[PDB]
Amino acid sequence: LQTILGGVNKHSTSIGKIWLTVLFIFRIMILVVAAKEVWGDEQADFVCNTLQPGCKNVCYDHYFPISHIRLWALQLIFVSTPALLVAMHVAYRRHERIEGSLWWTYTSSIFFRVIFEAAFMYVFYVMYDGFSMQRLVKCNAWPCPNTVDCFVSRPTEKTVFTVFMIAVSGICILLNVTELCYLLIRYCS
Amino acid sequence: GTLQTILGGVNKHSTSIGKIWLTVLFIFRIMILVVAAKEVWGDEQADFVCNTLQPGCKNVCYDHYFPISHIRLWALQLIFVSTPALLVAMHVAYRRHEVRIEGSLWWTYTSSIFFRVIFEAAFMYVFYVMYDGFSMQRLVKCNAWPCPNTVDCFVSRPTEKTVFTVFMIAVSGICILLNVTELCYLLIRYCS
Amino acid sequence: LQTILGGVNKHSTSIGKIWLTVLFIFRIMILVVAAKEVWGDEQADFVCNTLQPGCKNVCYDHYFPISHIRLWALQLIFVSTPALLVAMHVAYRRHEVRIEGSLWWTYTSSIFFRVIFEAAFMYVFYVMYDGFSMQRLVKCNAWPCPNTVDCFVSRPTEKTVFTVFMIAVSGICILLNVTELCYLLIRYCSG
Amino acid sequence: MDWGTLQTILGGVNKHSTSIGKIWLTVLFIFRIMILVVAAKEVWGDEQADFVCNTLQPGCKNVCYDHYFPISHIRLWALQLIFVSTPALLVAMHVAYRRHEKKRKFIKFKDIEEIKTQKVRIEGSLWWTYTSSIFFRVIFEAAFMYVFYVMYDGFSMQRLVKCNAWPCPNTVDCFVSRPTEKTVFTVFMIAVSGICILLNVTELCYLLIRYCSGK
Amino acid sequence: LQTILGGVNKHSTSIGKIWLTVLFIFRIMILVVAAKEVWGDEQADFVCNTLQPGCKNVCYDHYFPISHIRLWALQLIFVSTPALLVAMHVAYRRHERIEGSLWWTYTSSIFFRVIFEAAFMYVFYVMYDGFSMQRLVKCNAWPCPNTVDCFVSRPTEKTVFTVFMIAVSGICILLNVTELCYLLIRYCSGK
Amino acid sequence: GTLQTILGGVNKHSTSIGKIWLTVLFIFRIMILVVAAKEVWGDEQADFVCNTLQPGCKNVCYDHYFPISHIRLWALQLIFVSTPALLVAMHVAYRRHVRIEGSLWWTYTSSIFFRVIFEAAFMYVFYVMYDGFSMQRLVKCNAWPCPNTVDCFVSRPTEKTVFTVFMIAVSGICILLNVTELCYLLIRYCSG
Repeated sequence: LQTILGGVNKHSTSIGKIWLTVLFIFRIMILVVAAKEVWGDEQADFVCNTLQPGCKNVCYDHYFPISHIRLWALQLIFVSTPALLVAMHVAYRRHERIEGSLWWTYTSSIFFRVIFEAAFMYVFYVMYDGFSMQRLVKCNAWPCPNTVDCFVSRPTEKTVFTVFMIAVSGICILLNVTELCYLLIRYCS
Repeated sequence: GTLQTILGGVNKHSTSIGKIWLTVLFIFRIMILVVAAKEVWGDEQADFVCNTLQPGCKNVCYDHYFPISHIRLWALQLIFVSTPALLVAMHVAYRRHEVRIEGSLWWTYTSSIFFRVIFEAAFMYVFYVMYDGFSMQRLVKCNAWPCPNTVDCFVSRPTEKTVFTVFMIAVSGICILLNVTELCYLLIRYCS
Repeated sequence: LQTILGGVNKHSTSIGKIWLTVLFIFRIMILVVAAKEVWGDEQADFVCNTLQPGCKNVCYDHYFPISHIRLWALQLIFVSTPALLVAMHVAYRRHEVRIEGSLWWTYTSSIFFRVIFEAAFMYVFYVMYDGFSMQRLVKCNAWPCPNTVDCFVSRPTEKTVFTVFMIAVSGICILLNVTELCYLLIRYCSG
Repeated sequence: MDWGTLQTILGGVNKHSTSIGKIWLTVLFIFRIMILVVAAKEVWGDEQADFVCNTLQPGCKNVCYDHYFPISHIRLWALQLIFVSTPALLVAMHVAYRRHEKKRKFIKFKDIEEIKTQKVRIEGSLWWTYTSSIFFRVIFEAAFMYVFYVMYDGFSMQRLVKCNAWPCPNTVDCFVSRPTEKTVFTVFMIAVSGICILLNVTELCYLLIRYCSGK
Repeated sequence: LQTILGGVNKHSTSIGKIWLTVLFIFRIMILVVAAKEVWGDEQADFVCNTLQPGCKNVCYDHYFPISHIRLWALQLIFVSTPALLVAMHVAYRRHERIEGSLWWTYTSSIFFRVIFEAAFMYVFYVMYDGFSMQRLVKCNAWPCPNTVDCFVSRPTEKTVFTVFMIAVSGICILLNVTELCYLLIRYCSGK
Repeated sequence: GTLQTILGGVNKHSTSIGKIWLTVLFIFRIMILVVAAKEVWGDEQADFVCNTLQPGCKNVCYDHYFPISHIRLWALQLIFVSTPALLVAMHVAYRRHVRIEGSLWWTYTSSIFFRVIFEAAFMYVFYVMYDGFSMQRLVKCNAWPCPNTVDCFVSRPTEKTVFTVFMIAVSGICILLNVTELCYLLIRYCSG
């Protein structure tokens, strides 16, 4: 793990070092050592006030199409991918300051990260209707008769970690946007 | 430690496109399977619910509709796909006792690209036929013995499994196209 | 793990590299990555149509005296033992990859032992489970189950798929091992 | 996590620390981290599984546990450990950055390795970073200690909690799992955290007298 | 792992080699691979003859305020720090065997280990009124009506490991005391 | 990584027979216990079923017939047997601060003698505690609070019997190997 961190750390600007520690120490660690065990019993402790067989399965699926931790894991892979591609492409030119052909690749990598970070944040807002989890969800999908009452497991703890992930992700957007200013202004002036 | 050494050996001895193919295989096919997808399928049979009182009906209905799990099918595909790439390295080291593609390496490299396309296409075809599409259903109607008449059974997390199924299929389709272009590049050199 | 594989990989013949690939990539990885957790709920999801306490325990034990994954684990350890011990004996005699002198006897015996181990376990798999296909329903009449009790196996189809793959892959290793026997006996007779 | 890499990260921050900073590092790893990993995490394993409420109301247990445990103790300790160790990580790589360039400047050796292995001195740009790193560590430790007190009205866990949130009818009696063991580990974590605060404050005294009394 | 033990192994006296063997190969090894799985179902398999909700929770907590493995883990951590405490002071002098300050720290570290070992042994005896686990515990704490009967899981196996840990810990006390006598003979008795 | 280093150190300092004994311990005693036998005993008490309605009867009954688990007894035996082998290396390193001679002759002979006792003692404990090497499907139980005699059923008795026989047989091989080394040392000493 240290070898992977060392390679990315060597090739970055002043802002890039700050973006790396925010990515590794915060987004990855709290997901690994704190957040993942919070979502362990998401469906096991999902309780619905009904006697209809199969009602619990369809109500949980309706309100949680993808788990929060699974969405964060997918987002982390997508955001970290352009940084790894730069290292692979940089090594390609080495065996065969940012300027020249590397300037366009580095600028495009920052642009991709901003788009990916904003797209996943938009998905989080639309899918779950805000960043606060409710204690009670009212579900009326078949085969549940009429409308049934279902209760979420650890809604408050999940809200706390959701706010933490969104806030730190927003900081990463500002850091990437700031780095986009030190490149556009310098080149165009 | 061990993971870095294995990746470094394959990465160093690779062509231009082959390095792009490698990052798709590891960062997307393997990481999604390991850190996200595997826990989604953890309660595939535990949370499989059938509306019946017949003993043993749940066991046969799950077996009928899931002859093999999606994650186990993906695990088999990844091992089969990665095998020809590793076979090239071991044979190359054998020839050392005895990356430009010239000499006897041309036949082995071309065959390895050809074999990878077949394995990806075969597993993609198996996924479509066995699960009649890439979308999971909330309800499955099962009438196998000893279930009386037709019973209603409900799948666990059908929506999440559909999302990861689409991601795996779409990314595997990209790898098919990447291998085709690499085969086309080799064909251009020899045809001219 | 990498060093252990690297040491055996360097000290092997041409076919031995191929046989190493089949044992590690297919037999070991698939047993660890995929097969092991397929058998995770073998007894937890074993359902019997009965109300007799203890009937489920003796019926599962009767039809599964030893798990398939446990049987495969013993095969892998037993099959890989002659390969590792032949390296220690070679290293011992060398300090005190063709064959020469006493190495011919140690290498030939190791190949012969692996074939015997391979065939014995495959025979056990066939005899103990009367075929390579797992049935959905097993009829059990052992005490204390009254008369005959219907019991249902968990994931019979997936277990059949992995059983077929393990048998076929291990069968390939037998064909590769006997090829080395022909590649060595023909040289001894010619000389 | 790999034990070999555990040596690398622990070893790197060990060299690039002051005399007291090594004492703080030992307490942070042997006590705060090891207890949380090998002892404390298993205690909270069945926090909700063994949470028992005397009621027949569906969903009453879920809301009552969430009301009285908005965030678990182990999750709070994990967040605090990350927040506290981060400033030490940044200040450690800064020392290596200055040590590397000084050796590089000489080449671009034997004496520079002697003084760097002798002791870690704080001067120049390192004074601002090291002082701020200590300042943030004290603030982070006090903030989490304050959160622990306010959220759980003390460091003692009760056997019985009375819950009257919807949909529970009237007031429902609920019982906590392993309250005594959780109290013991809560006290241990709080006490060691107070020790870490004292070490950080004591180090700040060394730096202040070096500058304020130096003038 | 190896380097961590290697450093301590090369920085200890003659008896210190034996003391390190007892600490790692016995205290840590038994706890990690043998003892931790015995206590896994301590509360899951705790059975109480009652219909009172919440009676099982309070009765288990009353009779097991802290688990044995948790107490042993704390004892192992506390006992191992004085050895590292003298290691840091030794390294402090290196940046500038018994000599001067070293004699006043190595002896102090030994004295601390004896107190820590005896304190945890005393705690084990008082908290659990002996080193033998009982099959039945009688509990009358609220809300349990009158006195209820509760049954411990694997009391005999837990007794066996408790005796193993207590006896091995007692040996460490004797070794530390014996080594302390060696130092006092050289310094104080040599005057 | 660390396992290779420890094995390499012990392998580099051993006799010809001692290297065979190391192979039998690592390949068979440790590996089979870790990757095969350990999870066989996983549901030893969860799947222990007793034909009774008495609360607490199952708890006291399992404790009576299984005072210590087989894997726990095997784990203790492995630690005790391997300790003299590692103690030789520790004492040798201190003295330095493969031929057997000098004062090291006494240490090597004592370590082999201690190992023979340790395997024999644990083998005797296994036989006496479980009145044989074969596990029974049914155990009869009259301990309090079980009323009269109750019927209880063991989980996976046949698989446990298979592994019990294998561990005992391999332990007997190690006993014979150690006794052989004792013969090759007394002959080289008493006869010479």
